[PDB]
Amino acid sequence: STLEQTIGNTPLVKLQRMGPDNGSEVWLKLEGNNPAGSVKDRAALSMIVEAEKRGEIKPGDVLIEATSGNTGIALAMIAALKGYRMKLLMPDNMSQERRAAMRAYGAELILVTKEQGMEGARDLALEMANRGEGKLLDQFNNPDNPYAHYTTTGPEIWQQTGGRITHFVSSMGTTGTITGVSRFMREQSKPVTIVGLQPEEGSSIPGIRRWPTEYLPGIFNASLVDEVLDIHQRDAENTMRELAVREGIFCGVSSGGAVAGALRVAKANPDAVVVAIICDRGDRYLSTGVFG
Amino acid sequence: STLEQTIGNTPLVKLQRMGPDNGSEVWLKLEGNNPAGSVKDRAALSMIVEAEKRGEIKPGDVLIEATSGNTGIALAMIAALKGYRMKLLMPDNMSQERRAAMRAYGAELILVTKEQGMEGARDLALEMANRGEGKLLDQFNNPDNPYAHYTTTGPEIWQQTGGRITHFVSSMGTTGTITGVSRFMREQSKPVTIVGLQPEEGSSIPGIRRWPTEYLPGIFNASLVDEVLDIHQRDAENTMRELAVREGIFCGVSSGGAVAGALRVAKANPDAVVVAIICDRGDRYLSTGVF
Ligand SMILES: *Cc1c(COP(=O)(O)O)cnc(C)c1O
Ligand SMILES: *Cc1c(COP(=O)(O)O)cnc(C)c1O
Repeated sequence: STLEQTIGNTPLVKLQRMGPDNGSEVWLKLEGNNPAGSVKDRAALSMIVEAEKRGEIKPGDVLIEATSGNTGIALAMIAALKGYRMKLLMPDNMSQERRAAMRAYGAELILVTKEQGMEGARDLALEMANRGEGKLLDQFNNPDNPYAHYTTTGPEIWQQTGGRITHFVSSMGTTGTITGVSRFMREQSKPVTIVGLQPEEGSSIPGIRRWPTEYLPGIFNASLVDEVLDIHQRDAENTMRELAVREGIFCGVSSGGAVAGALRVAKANPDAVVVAIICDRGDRYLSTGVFG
Repeated sequence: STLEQTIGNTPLVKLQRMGPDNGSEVWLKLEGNNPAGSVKDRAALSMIVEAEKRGEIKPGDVLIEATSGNTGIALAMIAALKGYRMKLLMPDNMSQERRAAMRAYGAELILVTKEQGMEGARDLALEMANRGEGKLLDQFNNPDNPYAHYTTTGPEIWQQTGGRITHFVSSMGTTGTITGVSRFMREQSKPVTIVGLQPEEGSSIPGIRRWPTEYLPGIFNASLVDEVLDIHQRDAENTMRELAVREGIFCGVSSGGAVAGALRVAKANPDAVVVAIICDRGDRYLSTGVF
């Protein structure tokens, strides 16, 4: 008990109804149990704590990041908790719902133009960190992001399955989760297939993105992901709805996708123990209408 | 784990910046850690599990309840989880955000008329049940509601504080939480002051209400609460906002009220160890603009 100690050690919960019934088990790592409601609390904690250890920041300082989803909420929370001033940059095209989740933790929101977009904010955010007016977290290139999953998430999944896990499935955003977990799994003796997932070409899945072969985050090791699968937006959205109704698991669209991918992996592997990451709870998705 | 095994054993976290600094401590029991995001998951599990123990219901059957908040979410979740078909009753006064939460777990919503409102929903709901149409849950009179807090919530708080708790503060809705934690606290060697909070005269705070001394839930025993302090709606709202900003605790309005109450108690009692229930996360409150 200190909000920090409530980060991680999330439940791992078996699917009881969905999926093939061919010997294969599919377990869900409920990252929505994190204080601020997503897997991001892990990387936000790690990045900040490790920066503190390196003398880079002290409670009074300002932190900076370009983002507007779970990362923003996570950082804003950790900032509120440890006493930092968060500054989050994003395009001026957001629901008052997303903005309010970040604002509630006291984070200052710097809007950018619809036209400089997400790419603009990463650039502006970089400019400010030169200037000395705050520490940039740089979630796509900061080793401490995947170090959080190497250190905690992976060991937890390994401990919670007694080493029986055979496949791991993660929807890829920054890729910290899959990188960090794969890294850990490679250190074990028995093998573990690592399956990443991204949206189909046309698809839009709020946590994640289709990465072109050059723009890849600097954290990513392509050799740590055994296999990459595409997820149609519609299958992720259906699987998400289904999860709530048939399993009691109320999660976001990426998580729907992760279970969809995990199910495809189970259909193709009889005695598998697949572990999928459920990134967040469904709560912050309700106003977008994707339930219905 | 199984989803029902993630109900309870919620964190208990100490206030670091807020509060008086006179030697007192305030600890927050984070009921938002429950799977469906509120303290209501505990009572929902209990009412359904004990109904199962008594053979009144069975995974195919249909459950009924008149509610429009956290209880509905909790029940719909347990129903989706265990195999039941929830039917939930309420006025057509409630927004899409509230309905959507319950509808998502696959619960049917019987909408009812603004007039014959909350009390009418309670009514219509009633006498679908002695038919065999479905098992009514009746969270206001069902002893299994406080039984959940008697066996889990209280014991957890006792264990988590190492017996050091002096005050327990709880915002009263069904009162299941305060009455269940009280029964447990009263069974213990040292005295623990039990502090119920209710909203002030004109104030409205989502999951709670001012109970007139004759409509009190049947589970409520006035002798188990040592004092009842009133909470102004503005103070609950300010404290809720302050918790997110100053502590990183993101919770609802009743939870803000809980903390405001617990701060009052700590201000006045120099070495108190107060625990306050944080009923839920702030997430479902965002679209009301209260943040
Ligand atoms: C961050 C995020 C992910 C992916 O996590 P990474 O560790 O960044 O790969 C997936 N879904 C949602 C909703 C997220 O916010
Ligand atoms: C149920 C509830 C309460 C009160 O808990 P009881 O055990 O019913 O007294 C307080 N706040 C909120 C938001 C609730 O849903």
